[PDB]
Amino acid sequence: LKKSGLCYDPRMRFHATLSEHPEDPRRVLRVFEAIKKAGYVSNVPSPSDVFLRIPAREATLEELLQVHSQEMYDKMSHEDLANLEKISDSLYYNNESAFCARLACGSAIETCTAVVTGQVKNAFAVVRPPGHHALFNNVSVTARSMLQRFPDKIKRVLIVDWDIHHGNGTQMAFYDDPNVLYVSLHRYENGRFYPGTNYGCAENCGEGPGLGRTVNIPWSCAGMGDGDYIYAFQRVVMPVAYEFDPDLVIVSCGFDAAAGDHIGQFLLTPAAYAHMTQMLMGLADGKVFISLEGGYNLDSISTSALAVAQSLLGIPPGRLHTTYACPQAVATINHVTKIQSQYWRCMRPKHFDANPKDAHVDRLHDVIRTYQAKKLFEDWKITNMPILRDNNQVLCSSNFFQKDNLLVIVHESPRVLGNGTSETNVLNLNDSLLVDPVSLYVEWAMQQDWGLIDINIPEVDILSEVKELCLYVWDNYVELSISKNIFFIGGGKAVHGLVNLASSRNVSDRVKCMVNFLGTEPLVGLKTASEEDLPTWYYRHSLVFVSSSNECWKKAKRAKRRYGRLMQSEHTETSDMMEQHYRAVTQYLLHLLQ
Amino acid sequence: LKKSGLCYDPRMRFHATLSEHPEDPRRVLRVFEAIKKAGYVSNVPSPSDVFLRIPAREATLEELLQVHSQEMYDKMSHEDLANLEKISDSLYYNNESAFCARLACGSAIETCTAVVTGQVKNAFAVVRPPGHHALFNNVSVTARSMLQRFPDKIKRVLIVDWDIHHGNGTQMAFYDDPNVLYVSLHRYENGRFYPGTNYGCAENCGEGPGLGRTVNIPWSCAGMGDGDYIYAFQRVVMPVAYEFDPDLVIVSCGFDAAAGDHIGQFLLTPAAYAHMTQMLMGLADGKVFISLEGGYNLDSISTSALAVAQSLLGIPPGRLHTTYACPQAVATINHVTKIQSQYWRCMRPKHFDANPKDAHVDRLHDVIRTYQAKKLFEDWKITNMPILRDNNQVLCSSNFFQKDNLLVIVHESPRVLGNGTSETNVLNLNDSLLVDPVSLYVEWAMQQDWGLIDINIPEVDILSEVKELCLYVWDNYVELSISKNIFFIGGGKAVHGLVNLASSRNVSDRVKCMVNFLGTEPLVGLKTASEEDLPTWYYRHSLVFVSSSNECWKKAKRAKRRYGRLMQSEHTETSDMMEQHYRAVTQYLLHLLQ
Ligand SMILES: [K+]
Ligand SMILES: [K+]
Ligand SMILES: [K+]
Ligand SMILES: [K+]
Ligand SMILES: [Mg+2]
Ligand SMILES: [Mg+2]
Ligand SMILES: [Zn+2]
Ligand SMILES: [Zn+2]
Ligand SMILES: [Zn+2]
Ligand SMILES: [Zn+2]
Repeated sequence: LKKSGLCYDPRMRFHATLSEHPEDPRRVLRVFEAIKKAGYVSNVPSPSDVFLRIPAREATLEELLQVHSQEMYDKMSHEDLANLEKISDSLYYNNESAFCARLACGSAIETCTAVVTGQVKNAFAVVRPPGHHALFNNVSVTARSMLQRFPDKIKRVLIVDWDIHHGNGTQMAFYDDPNVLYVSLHRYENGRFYPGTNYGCAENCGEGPGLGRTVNIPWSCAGMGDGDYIYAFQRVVMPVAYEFDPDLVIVSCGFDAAAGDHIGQFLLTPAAYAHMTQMLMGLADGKVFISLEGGYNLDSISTSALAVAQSLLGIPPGRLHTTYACPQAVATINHVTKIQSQYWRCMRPKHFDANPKDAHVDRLHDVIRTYQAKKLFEDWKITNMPILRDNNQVLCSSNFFQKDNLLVIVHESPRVLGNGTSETNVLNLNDSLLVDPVSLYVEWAMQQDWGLIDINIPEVDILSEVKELCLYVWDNYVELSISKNIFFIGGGKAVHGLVNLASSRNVSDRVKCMVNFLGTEPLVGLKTASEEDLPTWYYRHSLVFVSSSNECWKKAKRAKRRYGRLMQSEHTETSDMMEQHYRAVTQYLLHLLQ
Repeated sequence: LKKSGLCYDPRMRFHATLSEHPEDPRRVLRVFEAIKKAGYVSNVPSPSDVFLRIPAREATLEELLQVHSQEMYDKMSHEDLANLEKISDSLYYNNESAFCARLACGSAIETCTAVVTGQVKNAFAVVRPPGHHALFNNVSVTARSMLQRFPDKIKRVLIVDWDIHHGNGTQMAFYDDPNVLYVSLHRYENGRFYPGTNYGCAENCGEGPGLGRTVNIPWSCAGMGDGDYIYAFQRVVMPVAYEFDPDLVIVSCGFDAAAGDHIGQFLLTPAAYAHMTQMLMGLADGKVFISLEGGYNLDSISTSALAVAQSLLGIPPGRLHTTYACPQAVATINHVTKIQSQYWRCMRPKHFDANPKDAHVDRLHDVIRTYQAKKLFEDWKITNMPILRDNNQVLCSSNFFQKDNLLVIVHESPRVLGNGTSETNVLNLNDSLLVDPVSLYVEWAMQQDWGLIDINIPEVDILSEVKELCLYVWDNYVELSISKNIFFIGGGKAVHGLVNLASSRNVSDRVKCMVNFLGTEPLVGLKTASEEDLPTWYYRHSLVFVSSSNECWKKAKRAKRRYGRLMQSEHTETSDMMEQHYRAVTQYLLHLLQ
């Protein structure tokens, strides 16, 4: 059983000389101390230590010139030639902090070499550069160096970057390179978060030969945690890594996504870093190299770094805080999957696109409503109810205005269940189903010889359009009808239109009941100055079906009449409410007519 | 760093006495020898061995009575009481093979105990019972025993069964138990494969409290391999395991799914077993217990068992043979995901169902075609072309029969791109798109003032209906028309109808060209006795667009005229062929009219 490698050269006394090294020198000190306290390493290196001590190194000028030059060798371009002045000033500049730059760069190469040569199973370099956190960086220099020196063993390198910041430099260094896969999880927020570039967006997958060898997972907000990252690793990172089949894994291992870090504002516990490390160790014959990066909380760095070290040694990881991925996270991973399905066999289903502006392309919203309008005309002579504004959105039965009883149904679009091959988003039209419970009420209303009006609510402010359309239909058609007994059945966001109608018009005379199948819509009530009369009427002339998981249960203290008569439903979806409460509701409205 | 456990008690001399022990005694011998040859264990157990030797044990009568009885204790039922006669005959029956039953059962409990108590990190029991492979079995007895003896540490047990046979007994023993999660990958084939029961189907998820705590992955055929199993582990097994959060992992570790096993006929290499083991070791604080089970090839058992042992010791696993999952496998995992999304947060999207027999439920096939028929009537007065048989399937322009030029388009249903929340199979009707390139030709044909006929092919023998419908339309409408210049445009399986038409009717007179956008449909040609005249005509009056990945390229030797003039297309899908070749094809057909 091979030992793991550990490179550490703090130089605390030398670091006490520096003034005006933004890098905190006690960062590496705290990491080493935590590993030592656990008993994995000693101040005096012993053959009993499970960590093999690897001596730190200074990167030489000739060494670094080879990296920048040999890759150019592997058509010719003068602007692509190695520049001695620039390469030198990065290694030997005026300030004495230059020593740390040389030591950090060289030690990364030396430590990773110990892994590639098989001297150790894996390694952890705890040697930091002087400059700020977030011309090749250490990870890039190391990656390129291994590909060059050991071409018979290393032909593909995987770079996993789980620092909360996107590595612009690392990505750009291999953006055209197909043999180096760069994977990055980072806080993005539409490119607002540091470095504030759009370069780390999900759409950037590489270019030229390196197309499909850059994978970005840009989180859209703060507060991501254990479940979110393990979710991303199980659904994206590990499947892609297995397909890439790397010969070497290098981790840009920052800890500013850890709980306690005030900059990153994420909630990763040490166990998350232990699990991620352990997963990666299944790759590349175990050849994993950890490079210490960012982090702003010494305690978070200490505990998280210990967890990473423990996984390298084969110590079992702890229990995750949670395996629950929040909606923002899964939406991000869905977006990533759609993009990445173009380049990776394991990312499915493949997402095909089309332009609604094209003449031969139509949104299903219009397709479904047109179908309904056609079916209803053939069966009942139901026709379009015109809405003057500055088609088939509103439908009505013939001679609806001459019936004693009138039903007005206000609903969002129907349920359509998409089924087919799970290889793409193309649907099987035989197995895909239109589920239209509203039609049960339409059918029923016609059988009773009631007048009927059917309003289809539009989808993506939006409530403004819903409220106005309900008022329009009321003022222009329902109000001017003969019906003595008017009924309303609402679905979802239709509730906003109906309660606003009851608050804006004198409906108490002719409206006998207002049913509302909320579904996943949060409960809302009347908004009126009428303290007594109106809220009492609404409560006595309504049925508001609520699920056990409605948002009104998170602060369920107020029992107001203006919320209407609340009714319990077993079903969370509006569609299921309408279908299942169909019998009970229809019979209830008939009995109201006596 | 804790050692791993190894229990081994071959008793070769005792086993030489048995005659007429179906279990092959050299099974355990080959496993131990392979581990020893690698240098992980010695004949004379040493403190230097990375495997700690755990002494074998006989299961006692009182011990086993506690298991069967204590679970009954944890309402009352006489038929649920422990029976002393049965429990005894299983441990002490007449034949001397009884000793092996006691030794195997006791050693499993002892070995697993060493893991739970933390004496070892993990363990591998290499002690086998006498009976055939595939009243609690060893895995079940062990699982229940740990839950009973160490209730403060073990409250949830995960059982992973990757023997190719379903463990009917294990499943049935915990089917109502929510604290024991049973996961099984097995060759099923509609319950034809041994044990030949439907008990291992994907739909059986448990019952009572144990509902949602049984997960079956039933492979539908032979030949599953590395990519298929790692696919199943990444998409199903590990996500569910992480959500269950077991305190102990027990592996029913059979090797009859290994390459070389003539019974299982699967292709798992040793690396697949190494990777699966390594993944599971991330769970339950590393508390993993391997129980040796089935396998019919001693060499396959030897190499695969070595791989499992190596993972327990923390040795990096080898490279997989492939990460490619075959269509049968992904279809199985899709099926599993749909079922399991009812009980597990991590299995998404949730699958909702509906009954097309219901009056308010319609298949999208009919919805889309009805929409097309409506849109075309409003725009061009295109109407239904009746098909007498013992609606809107066939559409035609008004006075199509009085035009000099006539276009007949034969097509499968249009492309519909399903988009929305990836939490369910419910579609967002705003983002979901109907993509109908056939309408480009319809529009174009009307602009040219050509006659038009549009035939929609049905979906799921099936080719019989396609061929007959084409002949019907020809004999009844196209044949009897005035058009001197007839054109055919086919899509997908429509090719079968068009080539059959050219072979069954005298089309040489009036038909000027027959276009076919194959897409993913394999190339087919004429089937006629006419050796010269007909195949020559078809070649000179056709355009057959073929993708680079058509099935005709796997044996592409014959260049026949009866296949038609083959044309190259960049696009694999019929829909993309029609849209992209639209300009070139329309202009080509116009030039034919001179
Ligand atoms: K990153
Ligand atoms: K790259
Ligand atoms: K099994
Ligand atoms: K169970
Ligand atoms: Mg359009
Ligand atoms: Mg139906
Ligand atoms: Zn320094
Ligand atoms: Zn950072
Ligand atoms: Zn035996
Ligand atoms: Zn078996």
